[PDB]
Amino acid sequence: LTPQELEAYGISDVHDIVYNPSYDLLYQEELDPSLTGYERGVLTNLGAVAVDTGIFTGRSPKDKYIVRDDTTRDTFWWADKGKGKNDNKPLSPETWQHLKGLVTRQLSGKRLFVVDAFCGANPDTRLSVRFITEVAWQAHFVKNMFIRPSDEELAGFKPDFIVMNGAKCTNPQWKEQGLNSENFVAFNLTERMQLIGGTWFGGEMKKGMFSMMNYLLPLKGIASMHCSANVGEKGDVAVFFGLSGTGKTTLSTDPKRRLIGDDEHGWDDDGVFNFEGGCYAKTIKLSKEAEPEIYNAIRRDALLENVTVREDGTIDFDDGSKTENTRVSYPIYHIDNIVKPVSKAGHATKVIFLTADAFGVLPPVSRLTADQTQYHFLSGFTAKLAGTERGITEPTPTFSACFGAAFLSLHPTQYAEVLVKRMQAAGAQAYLVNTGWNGTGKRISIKDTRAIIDAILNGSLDNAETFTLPMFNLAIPTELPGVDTKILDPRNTYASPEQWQEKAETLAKLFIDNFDKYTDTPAGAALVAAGPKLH
Amino acid sequence: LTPQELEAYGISDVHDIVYNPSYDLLYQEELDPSLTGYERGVLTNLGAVAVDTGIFTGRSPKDKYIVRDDTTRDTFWWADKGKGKNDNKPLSPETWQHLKGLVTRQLSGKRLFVVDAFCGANPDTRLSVRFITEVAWQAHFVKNMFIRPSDEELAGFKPDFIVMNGAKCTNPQWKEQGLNSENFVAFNLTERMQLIGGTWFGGEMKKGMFSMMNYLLPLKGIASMHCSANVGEKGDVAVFFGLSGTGKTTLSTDPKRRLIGDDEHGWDDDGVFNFEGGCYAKTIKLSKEAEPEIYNAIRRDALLENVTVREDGTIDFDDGSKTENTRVSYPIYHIDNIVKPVSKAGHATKVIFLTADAFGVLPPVSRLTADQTQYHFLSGFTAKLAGTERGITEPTPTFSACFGAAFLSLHPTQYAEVLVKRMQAAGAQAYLVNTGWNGTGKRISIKDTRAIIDAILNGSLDNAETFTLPMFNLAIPTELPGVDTKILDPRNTYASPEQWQEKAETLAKLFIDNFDKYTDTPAGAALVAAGPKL
Ligand SMILES: O=C([O-])CC(=O)C(=O)O
Repeated sequence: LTPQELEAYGISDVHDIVYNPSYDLLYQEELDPSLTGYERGVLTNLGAVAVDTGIFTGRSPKDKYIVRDDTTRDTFWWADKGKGKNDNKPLSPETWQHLKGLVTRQLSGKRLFVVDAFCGANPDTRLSVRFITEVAWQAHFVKNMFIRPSDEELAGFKPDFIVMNGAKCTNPQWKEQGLNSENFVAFNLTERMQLIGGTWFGGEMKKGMFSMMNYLLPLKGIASMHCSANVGEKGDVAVFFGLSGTGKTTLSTDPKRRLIGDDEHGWDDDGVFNFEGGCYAKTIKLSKEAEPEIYNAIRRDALLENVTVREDGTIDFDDGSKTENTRVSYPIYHIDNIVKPVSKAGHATKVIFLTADAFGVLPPVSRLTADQTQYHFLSGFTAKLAGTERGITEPTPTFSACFGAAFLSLHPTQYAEVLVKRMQAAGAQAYLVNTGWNGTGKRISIKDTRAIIDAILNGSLDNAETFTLPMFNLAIPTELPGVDTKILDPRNTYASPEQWQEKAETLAKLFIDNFDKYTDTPAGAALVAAGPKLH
Repeated sequence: LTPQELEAYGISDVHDIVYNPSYDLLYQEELDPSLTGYERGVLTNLGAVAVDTGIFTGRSPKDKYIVRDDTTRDTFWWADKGKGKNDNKPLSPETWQHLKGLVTRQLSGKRLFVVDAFCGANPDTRLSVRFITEVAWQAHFVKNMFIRPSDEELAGFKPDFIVMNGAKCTNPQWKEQGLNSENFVAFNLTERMQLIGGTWFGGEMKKGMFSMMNYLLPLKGIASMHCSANVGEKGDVAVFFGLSGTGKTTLSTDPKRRLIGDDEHGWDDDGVFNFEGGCYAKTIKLSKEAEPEIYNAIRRDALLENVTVREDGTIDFDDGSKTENTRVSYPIYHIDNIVKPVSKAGHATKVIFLTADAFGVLPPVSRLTADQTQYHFLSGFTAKLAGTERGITEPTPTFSACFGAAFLSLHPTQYAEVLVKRMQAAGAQAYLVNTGWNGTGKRISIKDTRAIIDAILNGSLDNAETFTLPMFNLAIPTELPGVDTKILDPRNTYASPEQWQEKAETLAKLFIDNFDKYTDTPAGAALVAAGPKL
C-alpha cells in the first residue's frame, strides 16, 4: 500500500505504512518500551499482552453520531424522529468534515498501521474494511476481531468502509457544535467511513461495523443478530440473544456444541453465519476451572484489556478495580471446539433470549409462543451490566430492542420481521431464559442455566408438560433434569410470595408501557395479547 | 418405642421406628442410594456427609407462628402487641389443628426416625424433647445439636416437648388463613409441640427449642442467652453475646479457655450451662489455617449443609453462589478443647457484647457502666449476615434486642432483668466489643480483637485508666497490650474527628429512636441517660 493511497482519505505526509502486520510483528511492537500512556503493553504470565484504556472502559453511546444525508435520511432509525429512544444521533455533513479533519490531522505525519479485513463470513454480503491506526495494539484488536483475508484476497482488496482510529485526538469545538463531549464515534454512509476520536475502548472498533451490517443486511432480507451461535453434532444450530454479561459468551462455548461465534451473526438462505474473526470476551471473575476453553485462549496473540496484572506478571481476573468490564480479544481459532473452515452452519432450530432480570420476577426458563417470541424480541427486557457503557456502575434494567438496541441502524420491527420469517421457515422454537436474579436477591446459578440450556438443546422441553405463570402467561416446564424443580417457579425463592406478585405487577406495567410504541400497526397491536396482562 | 406411643401424637399407621439411631447407622442411612431430592446425602473426602436444602438456606422468621391461647396470651411478646418488632406472630388454635394434621398425615404410613434428647445441661431445668422425622439426616442433625441421653436416661425418658419435622408437606390453605406462605414453623405451648412444614433448613430444628427455653427459663429467674461461653484455668467464665457470624464462635476459641458452648446458654444459681450438645458453625470461607479447630471437626458424624461439594468429593468452602450461610453441625466433642463430660461451669464474671458495627462508629472495646450494660443489651445493635434469614444477601445493620431478637418469646426487659441479677451476684463486668468495621471501611482485624479479648479475660481492663468517647460516653482504655494504641479510639480511622461526629450522630439517632419503646417504665426512662446523647 502507497502513501498516496492513504492520501485519498485526507491523511497527509504519511511516513511509513505497516500493512497487514503479522502477529509476530504486533507482539514486538506492543512491548516496545518507548511507548507511553495508553499505548503501553505488558506481558502476562499466560503469554498474552495486556493494555489499558483509561476511563474508556466501555462504549460511549452518547458520543455516537451518523451523518444525515441522502443515503441515510429516509432509511435510518433516527434518535430525533421516532417514538423509541436510540443512539443514532444525526450529524451534519459540515460537522462531519470537522471531525474527519481532526482525525486525519492526528494520523498525519506518522507511522500508521493498516489492517484490511472482512466483516461477514460470506463473500456475497461481507464488507471489506480498511482500518487505520497509529497504535499497534489497536491494529491487533481488529486483526483479532475481523476475518483475516488470504494473500490472494489482499491482492484484490477494495475497501467498502474505512475505519480511522484517532483515539489520541479530541474535538475542542464540541460544545458549540451541540455534541455530547469532546469524544466522538461518527459514521458517514455516503463516504463509507467511521471515525473514532478520544475513546480508547476496543469495542468501538468492532461495534461500528456491526451497526453497518445491521443497516445493510435486513434491507436484503437477511437477519442481523446480536447473539452467540453454536451447533450440535447433528447440525442443529442455536442462537443466544443478549447483552454482554448476560450469558451469551459463556453459554455458547458449551463442550457438547461447536462454536460458530460470540456476538454478531447473520441468517440468510443458507444458515447462520458469523461476522467476526474472533471473540471479545468479558474476563471478570474468569477462572480456568469455570471457563476452560476461554481461559485457554488467553495466550500469545490474545489481547487483554483493563485486567489487573500483579507485579510478578500474573493476572488477577477477579479484580474489577479499573472496571468490571475487563475484556480479552482473541482470534477464533484460539478455541479448538469451533466450526471450520468457515464460521457458519445451517438454519437455527433453537432461539434463546437471555434476560438478566434484576427484579427476580421471570422464570429461569419459559417456552414462548410465536406471538410471545415477537413480543419479547421487540421488548428486549434485560440489564446493562457495570462498565459495559460508560457511567453504568451497577446492573441497570433496560428495554433493549432486539437484545441489541445500541447497535440497531434500522427500526426494531425491521429486525423482527426478518427474524420471524427465518424462524418460521425453520420451525425454530424460542425460549426465554433468566440469567439474572431470583427472589433470594442472588444471581441465578450458571450450573442451573447450563442445565437448562442442555434441556433446551436436546429437544426435551419442546413438548414437555408445563404450568403457566400468571400475568406474564409464560409456560414453565414442570420439571427439568439436573435442576432443583423448586427454582423453576420464580415465586418460590421469595421469603413472602406476595412480594413476587407486587414486583410482577410493577414489571408487567413497565413492559406494557414500553411496548405501546410498537402498537401503531395492526400486527403490532395484535401482539399486546401475548404480553403481560394486569388484572 | 412402640407405634401406639407415636399414634398418641396423631400419627397413623406407623411402620418401622428407628429410635435413637447410632452415628454409624445414620451414616449408613444417609448414603442409601435410593434417596432422592433434599433427602440425598453425599460423602466428602473428609469423611463427613453433606446434604443440600435447596432454597431453604436460612431461617424463615416470616413463617414463625405461636398459638395464642390461655397459656401464652398474657405472657408472650406478640408481634401485634404494639411493643416493638418481633416474629412472634399469633396463631389460632383452629389453624394449629390444621397445620398439625398436615404434618401428622405426612408422617403417617411410613418408617420414622425418633430422637429423644435434652435441651439444657442440668436435669432440673432441661426440656426432654422428642424429635420425629422421616429423613435420616434430620435425625442426625438433632443428634448433633441436642444433648444425647445415656441408656439409663432413655429408660425413663418422658418427653416435655415434641418436635415434628414435616418438611415434605406444605399448607395449601395458607392464603385464606392469613399466613405468609405455604411453609410454617409453628409452636403450641399448651400441647408442648413444634411443627415444621415446607422448610428444610436444619436450624429450624434447633432455634425453635431455643425460643421455648427463652420463654420458660426467664419466668423462673434463669437467664436464657444467645451467646457462646468458655472458662479459664481458675474457673472464671465468660459469655459472648452476638448474632452468628459476628465473632462469638471465633472469639470463644482460645487455648486459655475450654469451650462450654457456641450459641445457647442458661445462667442459674450454680452458673452458666450450654443448652446444646453440638455446634452449627458457619463455614463460608472456612480454612484449616484460619479456623483449625472447626475445620478439624468436619469429619465422620459431622453433617455439612449447603456446602459446595465438587465431583471428586472435595469441598469448596469458599463458594457462596448458592448461599453464604453454609453450615456444618457436629457433636461438641469434635472440638478437643472443651469442658467435659458436661458443658457447664460456674458464674460468668466477664460479659462481652459483640456488635458488628457497619458504620465504623463504635470503639473496638469499651468498659460499660452498669446502666450502659442494660442500655446496650436491650439495644442489641449489630448486623445480620448474608443468608442467615431468607432474603438477606448483605450485611444488614439491625437492633436485635438482647443480641437475639429473633428468638425472644418474652419482652426484652425480662431477659435484661435476669441477666443483671446474675451479673450483680457474680460481680460480673461487661464490655462492648466492635467486631465489625472502622472508619476506613475495612473490618476490624481479628488479631486486634483477639488481643482485646485476652485483655478483658485476665482482668487487666477492669481497673485500667480510660478516656471517654463523646456522645456515647464510652470508657475506652488508654492503652492495651498487643494492639497499637491508635486503634482504641474510633475517630483515628477518620480524616477528621468531625467526620466521625457526622457518622456518630446518625447512628446515635437510630439508637435513640430504637430505645424509645423501652421508656414507659421509670427504669427504662432512666436508662436513656446511659445511651448516646446528641
Ligand atoms: O455486546 C454489548 O452489549 C457490548 C460490547 O460487547 C462491545 O462493547 O463490544
